[PDB]
Amino acid sequence: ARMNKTIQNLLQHYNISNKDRFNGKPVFPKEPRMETKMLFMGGVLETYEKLIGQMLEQLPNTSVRTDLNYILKKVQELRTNRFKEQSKLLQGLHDLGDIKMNNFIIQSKALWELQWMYEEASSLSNN
Amino acid sequence: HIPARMNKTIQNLLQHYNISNKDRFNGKPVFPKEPLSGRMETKMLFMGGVLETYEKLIGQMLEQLPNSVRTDLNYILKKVQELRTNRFKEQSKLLQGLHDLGDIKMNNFIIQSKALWELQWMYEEASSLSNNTKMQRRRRRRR
Repeated sequence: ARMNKTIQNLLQHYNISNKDRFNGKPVFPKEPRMETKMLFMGGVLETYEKLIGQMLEQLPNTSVRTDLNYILKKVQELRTNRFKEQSKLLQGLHDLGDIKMNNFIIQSKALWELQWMYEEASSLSNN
Repeated sequence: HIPARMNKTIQNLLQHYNISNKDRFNGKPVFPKEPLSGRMETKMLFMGGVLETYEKLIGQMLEQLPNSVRTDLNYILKKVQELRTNRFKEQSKLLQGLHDLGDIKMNNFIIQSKALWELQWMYEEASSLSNNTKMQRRRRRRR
């Protein structure tokens, strides 16, 4: 309930018009098995950590801050206590997005790893 | 266990894509095998991610070509696309969600307010979900 009261306050500061609200992309995709929903929401809490950290950074000089640190703490607590497995997987998934596509050595290393990787992928299906 | 043609085609490719055994086995593989433990859901998801990564890769390997390497690449691209599509539809869907969350413009003010407009709903949903007495019972197992 401090949560919800702190959020309404922040909304006073992070005020946008309806024209901006509805025009453009919706921020999130739609919530999609239980393990599937947990992981997605682990994605979501992680996003909020990231998001609120930029908000703090964008505050002047560097109560609003007091408010932001509260929701940051709360989001962090939930992720740390109840989303540990999901977070280890999400990191794996982010790590794949960092591989250097243009690098010749990596291309050739990946190429060599393809055989095992395609064996494994194939067998996971006809199980 | 894989097609002969896949194996053979990969070997032919490794001729053009030639590197020292030192640089190849420097203790840093491209793709970890570590996330192929735990549940079937986790393995399928991670594997779906690897197949998506390879499709990107092979793409670039085709761009960085000038002017039978090209057909060997195109063949290897096709077999990966086909496996993804035919066995990893559910996983690709989720992954597109996760990739999308990853891409959000977090330093933009409009985005911050829209995201903030959903925090309560999203926190509540996160919390509610994260004890259904199978998720709570599963989290107890690993302690």
